[PDB]
Amino acid sequence: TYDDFHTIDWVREKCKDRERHRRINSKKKESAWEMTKSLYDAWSGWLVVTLTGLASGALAGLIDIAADWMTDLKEGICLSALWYNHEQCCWGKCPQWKTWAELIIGQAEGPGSYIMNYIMYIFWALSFAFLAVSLVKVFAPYACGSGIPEIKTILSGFIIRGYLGKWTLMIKTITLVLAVASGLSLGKEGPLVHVACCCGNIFSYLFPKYSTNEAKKREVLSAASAAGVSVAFGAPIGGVLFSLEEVSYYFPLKTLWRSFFAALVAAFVLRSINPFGNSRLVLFYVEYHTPWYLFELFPFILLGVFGGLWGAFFIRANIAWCRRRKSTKFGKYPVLEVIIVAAITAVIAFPNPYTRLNTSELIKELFTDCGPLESSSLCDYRAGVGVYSAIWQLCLALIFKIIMTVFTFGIKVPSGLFIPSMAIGAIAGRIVGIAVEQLAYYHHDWFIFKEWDCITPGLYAMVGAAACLGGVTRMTVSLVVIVFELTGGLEYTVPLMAAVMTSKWVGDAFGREGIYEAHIRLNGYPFLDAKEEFTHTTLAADVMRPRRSDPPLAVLTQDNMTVDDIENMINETSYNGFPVIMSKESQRLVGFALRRDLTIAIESARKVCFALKLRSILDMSPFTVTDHTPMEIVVDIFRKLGLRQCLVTHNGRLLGIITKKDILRHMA
Amino acid sequence: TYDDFHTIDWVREKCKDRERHRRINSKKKESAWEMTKSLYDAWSGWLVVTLTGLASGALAGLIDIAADWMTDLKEGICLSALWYNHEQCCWGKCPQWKTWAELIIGQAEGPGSYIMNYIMYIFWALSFAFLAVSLVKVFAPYACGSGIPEIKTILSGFIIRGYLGKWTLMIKTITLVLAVASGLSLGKEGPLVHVACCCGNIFSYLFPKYSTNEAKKREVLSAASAAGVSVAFGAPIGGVLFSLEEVSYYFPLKTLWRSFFAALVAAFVLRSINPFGNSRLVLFYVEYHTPWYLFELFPFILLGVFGGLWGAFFIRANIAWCRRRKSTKFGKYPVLEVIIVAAITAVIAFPNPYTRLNTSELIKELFTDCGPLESSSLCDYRAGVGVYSAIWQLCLALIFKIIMTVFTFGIKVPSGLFIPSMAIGAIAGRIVGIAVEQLAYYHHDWFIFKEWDCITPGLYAMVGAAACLGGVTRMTVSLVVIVFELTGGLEYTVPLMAAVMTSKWVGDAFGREGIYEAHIRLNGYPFLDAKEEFTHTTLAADVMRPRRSDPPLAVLTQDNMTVDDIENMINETSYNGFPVIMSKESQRLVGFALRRDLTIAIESARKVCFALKLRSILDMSPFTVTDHTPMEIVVDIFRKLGLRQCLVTHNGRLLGIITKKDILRHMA
Ligand SMILES: Nc1ncnc2c1ncn2[C@@H]1O[C@H](COP(=O)(O)OP(=O)(O)OP(=O)(O)O)[C@@H](O)[C@H]1O
Ligand SMILES: Nc1ncnc2c1ncn2[C@@H]1O[C@H](COP(=O)(O)OP(=O)(O)OP(=O)(O)O)[C@@H](O)[C@H]1O
Repeated sequence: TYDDFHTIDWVREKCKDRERHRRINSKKKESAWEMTKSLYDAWSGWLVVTLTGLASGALAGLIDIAADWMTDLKEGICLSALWYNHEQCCWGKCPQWKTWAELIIGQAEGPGSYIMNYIMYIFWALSFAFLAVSLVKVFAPYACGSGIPEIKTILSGFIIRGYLGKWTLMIKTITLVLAVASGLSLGKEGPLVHVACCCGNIFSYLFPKYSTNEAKKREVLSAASAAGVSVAFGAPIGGVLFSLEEVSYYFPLKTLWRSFFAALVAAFVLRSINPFGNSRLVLFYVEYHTPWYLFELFPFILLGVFGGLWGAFFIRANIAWCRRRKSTKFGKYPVLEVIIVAAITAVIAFPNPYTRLNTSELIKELFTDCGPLESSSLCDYRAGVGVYSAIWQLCLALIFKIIMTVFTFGIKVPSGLFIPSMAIGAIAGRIVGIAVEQLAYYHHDWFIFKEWDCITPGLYAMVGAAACLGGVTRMTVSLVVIVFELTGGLEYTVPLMAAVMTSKWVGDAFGREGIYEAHIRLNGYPFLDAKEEFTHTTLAADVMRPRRSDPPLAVLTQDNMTVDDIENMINETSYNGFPVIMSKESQRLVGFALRRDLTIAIESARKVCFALKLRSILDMSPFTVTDHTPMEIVVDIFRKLGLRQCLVTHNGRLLGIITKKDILRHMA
Repeated sequence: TYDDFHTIDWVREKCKDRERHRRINSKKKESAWEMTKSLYDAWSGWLVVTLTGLASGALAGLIDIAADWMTDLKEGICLSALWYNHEQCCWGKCPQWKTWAELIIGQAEGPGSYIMNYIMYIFWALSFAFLAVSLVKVFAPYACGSGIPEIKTILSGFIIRGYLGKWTLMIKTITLVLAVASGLSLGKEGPLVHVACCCGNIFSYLFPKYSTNEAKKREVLSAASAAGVSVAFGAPIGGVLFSLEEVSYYFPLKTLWRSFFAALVAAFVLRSINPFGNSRLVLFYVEYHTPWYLFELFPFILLGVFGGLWGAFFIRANIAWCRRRKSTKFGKYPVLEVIIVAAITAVIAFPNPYTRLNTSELIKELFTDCGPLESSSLCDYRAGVGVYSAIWQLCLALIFKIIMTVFTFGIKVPSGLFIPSMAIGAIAGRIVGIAVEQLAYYHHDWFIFKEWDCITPGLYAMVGAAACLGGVTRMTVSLVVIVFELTGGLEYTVPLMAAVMTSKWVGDAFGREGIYEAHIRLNGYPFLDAKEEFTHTTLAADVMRPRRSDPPLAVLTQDNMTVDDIENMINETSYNGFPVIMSKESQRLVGFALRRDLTIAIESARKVCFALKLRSILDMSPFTVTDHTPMEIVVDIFRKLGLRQCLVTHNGRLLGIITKKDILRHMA
């Protein structure tokens, strides 16, 4: 096994899995019942991903229901059935629903009612934020943040012991509902990836092939991330591609098939479980089957620019804020900071209706194209002063969400960035769509409008959402698939692709890192990035760190050592492994002895010749590299193979050692 | 560079690319114009993929137009404008169109007219098949087959010198139009991947960063395969995922973005260029926005079974036929075999209207749901004898396509398998859909129909197409994305996922290889597979082949050798590389000397000390592995890193060499 905060050596896990397969095949021939058991062991992967999908579907549904209920609880309660949210009672004047101004002051409208509603909205936002931050701080500090930056590192081979446990799962679910209902600039769509990975890790223990294997566990977590995205956006294929591109790290075509199955199971559960018949794939779905004209692809591209100019700004601003908190008085007061952020968000969001709306419903509104019956300020046409006032409201919502999400992403409560960035993009896209429609029917004499309503601002809102989401995240295929799986509009894919590449390029013009890589670099997690390349001209001899300043390379001789000597080496040295060599002078790589395996073997024996025997645990095949090998090659070895150590050699004479951590330290 | 039919060592190419980048950066600081040139060199990749997308769009459009024209030429000609196909003149009784019975016999209907149409259809099928096979045999033998099995090997690092040249491109385009119009059981959708790769390879030469680099060329070919799929199915994301899953081999997240851009460019070209306003994304598009009920997912799964039972049968039957041809008299007569196949297909396909229809229009018909105005035999409702007769016709078409595609895939003309397998699946799905609809409105009293027309056979045809396509190809995410990008129905995704997984599982029950892998094993191409694992328990010492029966390991000493000695080694030995060592006794790995580089350097010098100097070409960093390393590890090294040789060592004493070909020979 592995110690806390320690990396996973992928090759050793793969080898162990191979011996397990060999032993299972040996037991298989024993009896027909053993053949059935071997078949069950084979199905284990499908069963674990199936359970993960069912759990992710159930938990996403429960979180949606609870979050909607407690979000609407900020404006009032239902008298008929208290367990119904605003919409659930509207269709179930709206006499049933009663606001807090109605319950306390007794009069629905008037300055008194507005002030009472303002005060009660702020109070409930503070209460939900307080409960979320307090529960996270007390019972599970790992439940804060979206969590994707850390599952990226966990799928890279890193280990965070309690990160995907039961306590983190429970507290993240509860505190995510609370934070969503608190009115903070965040969403649960991102955090459902963490919740799905929690379910996957929890269910891995039910199976032996995945309980004791960290590589199989990583594969199950990749499938679980796919399921989490699938259930968050109703985007099975989009979730598969998100796990392909964002979170998971290796894909030997088996993780792809099992992510396919896990996303399928999650999507099927989400379809079967429709407690109130909400056909909307998620609360911010909007159907689309209208066509678009080539000229429209010009403004779409510009939306990408905004996204690239927002993402780029966000990664430059939020990452600068989170540093200050981490290195100032602010970082000493999690609860107080969440309280102040929630209070300010409530105070400055209650006035403007768009900011008052919970972000998912705001994105639903911005995506939905105007209908003749609708007369909301968003689709309020004579045009006249009303349209300009609506555009001004949308601009204010844009500015407010930008500023607040900058200050609100990293706070210590479950906080997503898919929905705030998506809403910023949708506000941008809707403003642009309204502007283009005004231009269209005011200047219809121009050839572009003369030859080809003519334009749907909902499509522009979709494209702006994709633009900002790709600018901040830097996701291309997963993001587009997620967007048209979310919205169902598989007729606007080319516009989405144009916006997403434009946003990614404009974002990369200011720095190639996304928000999930910048909250890995900022947190100093040990993540070896594939995008980054060892541009430095260096040799493996430099990076390897048995340096002249360092002590002698800790090693073990094959037969000279005694039990007491190796036990002393275990206790007095923190190293997790030792190169087992022929002799202190021969320095011939005989194998690699793991500190945990050595300790366990010695303890079991008490409760030395590597040729107390210790050949059972000896790693006869340690990966080696020439001392003159260029370092970039070693970086590629580590990245493609996912090794933990590579024992450099010099003309066959053991020269030292390199570890993933050594490369990561050097690359800083 | 590399010799014909020789593999690509990915690490050496990657390193060379690094030195090219370093030199470009050095030149960059020279002047601002050099900064502009460096920026152009960076854009080179986007420009090459853009050109590839434009070319693929243009060529796919031209091939569609020409193939439709020549296919309809089998039934007659248009008098108004001879350059119009049947449909182009129907909307442009249909007096304009005149069949060959009309032109020759002068009678539209009657036994004489029917016999004359029979004879002329057969004659034109023979003529087109003859021209296709003859042109391929004479001018470009590489234009035969779908070609995907070979681009799979080319993207793996193999080299086939003329395979993606200009002659292969031209002849494949022409002979693909001819084969499509010949009425053979095939399609052009698959071969457009080969055509797109041809365009990508052709355009790579316009850029130096991609002309002289085989790894960059492979990346451009991955993007080109994405573009080819995108333009073949109108499925840009589907093409990106097809290149992810089927053809291309490595994805350092840059090939993903450039495949994204190439698919975007191809899709945009296909959208812009609509010469006759055919909104159908391809001639066999069908819109879908209706819902499906959970019970319908039961028959869908069964369709997958059929697909898995067809794919499985096909890989068992066709691969058995192609072997016989390759090892019997049949393989000596390409032209005669194509003639006989075309004649039999025409003779047995003219009677049944569904087989008479070109497969793309047949799939369009099977996908299209019945409309009240339509009264075709496919949607001929009173029900009565007509429905049973239509089902019988569909069964006959199913049997005929199965049998013929088995005998018709491998013949020496451009032959795809996406469309024949898709049509078999669509016939199966339509038969099942009609059966289920009859069951639905005859037995409406059952609770499944009582609670929830009620069923669309077009959706069942979609699902059956996906079932058979995944059974034969064994593609999961790419196939589903292609299907709902092709049809636009991003509301039936879960049924497609379920049918595709069922088909893949049932197919794997009879053998895990698809059709593009069984035509690599059958052709004996040097393809190292990720799905396959070295289940054999063996050590690298066994696989390495400087065996006791083999001669001494050809090696070079660093300084002792003279120019004449190394030239003699070059001429008398066919090896492409030599381990350069310290001495014939020291056997210390100093580096690796490539035969081509050695020959070129010696020739240039005439027109030795590796410490005529030859340190410029010496590979100071040859990948090495311990002689006791398990062979599974070495296989993983080769597969993940894509090396060509791994110089095994024994306690630092050079022990031998292993090559990709050595591993492939052993795995046989
Ligand atoms: N057996 C060893 N002999 C000498 N130096 C070693 C040995 N093992 C590791 N080192 C050095 O110690 C540092 C890393 O030691 P260690 O193996 O404990 O890894 P780590 O970076 O703490 O990570 P992990 O927790 O994954 O093991 C690096 O400087 C490495 O060069
Ligand atoms: N320098 C060498 N000394 C001894 N045996 C060698 C040497 N190079 C290759 N071999 C052996 O010769 C066979 C392969 O030789 P070679 O290097 O020509 O490769 P190949 O399989 O023909 O492929 P490629 O065309 O890609 O080089 C294998 O048996 C390999 O063990």
